[PDB]
Amino acid sequence: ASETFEFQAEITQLMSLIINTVYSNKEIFLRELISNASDALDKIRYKSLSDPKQLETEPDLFIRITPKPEQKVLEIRDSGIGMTKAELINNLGTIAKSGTKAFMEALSAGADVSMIGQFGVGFYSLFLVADRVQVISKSNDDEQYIWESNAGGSFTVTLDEVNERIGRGTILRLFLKDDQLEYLEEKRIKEVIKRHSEFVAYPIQLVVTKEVE
Amino acid sequence: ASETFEFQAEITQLMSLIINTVYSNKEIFLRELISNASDALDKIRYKSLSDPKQLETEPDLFIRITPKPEQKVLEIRDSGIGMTKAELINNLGTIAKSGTKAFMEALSAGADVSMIGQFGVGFYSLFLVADRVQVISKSNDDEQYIWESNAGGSFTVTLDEVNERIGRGTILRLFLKDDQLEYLEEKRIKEVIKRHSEFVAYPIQLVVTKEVE
Ligand SMILES: C=CCNC1=C2C[C@@H](C)C[C@H](OC)[C@H](O)[C@H](C)/C=C(\C)[C@@H](OC(N)=O)[C@@H](OC)/C=C/C=C(/C)C(=O)NC(=C(C)C1=O)C2=O
Ligand SMILES: C=CCNC1=C2C[C@@H](C)C[C@H](OC)[C@H](O)[C@H](C)/C=C(\C)[C@@H](OC(N)=O)[C@@H](OC)/C=C/C=C(/C)C(=O)NC(=C(C)C1=O)C2=O
Ligand SMILES: [Cl-]
Ligand SMILES: [Cl-]
Repeated sequence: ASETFEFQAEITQLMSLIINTVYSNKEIFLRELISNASDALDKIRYKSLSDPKQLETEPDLFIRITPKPEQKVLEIRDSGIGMTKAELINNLGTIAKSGTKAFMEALSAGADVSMIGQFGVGFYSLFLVADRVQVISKSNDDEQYIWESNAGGSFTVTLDEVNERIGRGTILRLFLKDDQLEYLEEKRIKEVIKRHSEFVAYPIQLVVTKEVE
Repeated sequence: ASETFEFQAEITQLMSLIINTVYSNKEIFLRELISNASDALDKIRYKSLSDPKQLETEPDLFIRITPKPEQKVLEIRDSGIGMTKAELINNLGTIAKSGTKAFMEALSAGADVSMIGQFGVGFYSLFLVADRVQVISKSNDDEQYIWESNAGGSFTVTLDEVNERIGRGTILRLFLKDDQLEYLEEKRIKEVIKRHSEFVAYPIQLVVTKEVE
């Protein structure tokens, strides 16, 4: 059973701006997702300074990107802290975010969309490039859940009986728009990582499917 | 809940021979799995000659190999016909197989283990290289199930709430033995495919994880 939740009204309004935007530097979505992944990795590592047990659900600390061209999907996985059900509900849409209005007011004054991570709302940049997202997450303190949104006014949260087990962490599953299929390509991906994600403390893995010739 | 089933006695005896064998040409396990994958692909394609609907759960016809080095696992996936629960139970261990005794009698006369596919029992060759297998399968006619064995006298079958959805087909998940970790390596894999699987009608995909430098 899927519980449904309403987005706070300014978040809806923010996704609607970003979804319907001509902006020409959309690659920054990947800088934001990598940077969030790194934040989550920092938190599990930090937590484990005084609780080493927390690392054992998933000893390896990594960021992994998996294009799925046949489904038009790009997945960004991390083994960071993960989010519980209550965390997905509170933090991904139901409660007002501090920088949402301020970011939109800056945008309409001329600010580059790039500044979105500085306003602390950079997760919503994934709608530049995607018209649907699943956030699949496994916190040490809860079962695996799927949060899903298509940028309308509500999102669902659902106990995960459908995807592979994460030992610990999060998978951002993006349903790319038809004009944004360039982020399915290996060359394009490495290039965006080189430009925007030079200083990442964690290995960044790219999963590539080759045909044997 | 996992139902448990008993292997027919000669199948147990066959796995026990293969598990405990010095034989020096174990790579043939991959020839057998690829060839089984191709058999399953033939059957779905054939079925769909008079029922094109059957293809739509998974339009693409492929064999995909995914080493998972960190788990010491090798997965062989196909989008073939898949097997229902009853098929996994009947065909993977509970009923006597025609070539089981005859293959063992040949083995003890001097036959190469390679002849195993000729006796129609080549699936059990995966125990040359693995001490545990999951067969995860999705037939158009049933839900996704996991069959599991560790070469003892019984196996389990379990409704799958734990792995990614197959649209249609089968994943052979092999828990490699510590001395057989060479089949985790890309170079080794392509080499075994070149030698034994030259004439396969279907694309063979290798999934490779690279670190971005
Ligand atoms: C205020 C600083 C504290 N951290 C941050 C917060 C506030 C809280 C949400 C923190 C979270 O609370 C449970 C968690 O601690 C984890 C670690 C979540 C992640 C960082 C993210 O994913 C993973 N797991 O890869 C991400 O969703 C996938 C979250 C997106 C959230 C919003 C909306 C966002 O756009 N930007 C935010 C960033 C960037 C933050 O760093 C942000 O809001
Ligand atoms: C007698 C000729 C008919 N086909 C074969 C049979 C008899 C039946 C089992 C057929 C099956 O019935 C439901 C199915 O029709 C599908 C197609 C199953 C696959 C071919 C296999 O996997 C996929 N899906 O990749 C494989 O398990 C993973 C099966 C292993 C079975 C045994 C034990 C074996 O060692 N060798 C066999 C081979 C090779 C056969 O071709 C075999 O026994
Ligand atoms: Cl806030
Ligand atoms: Cl038979």
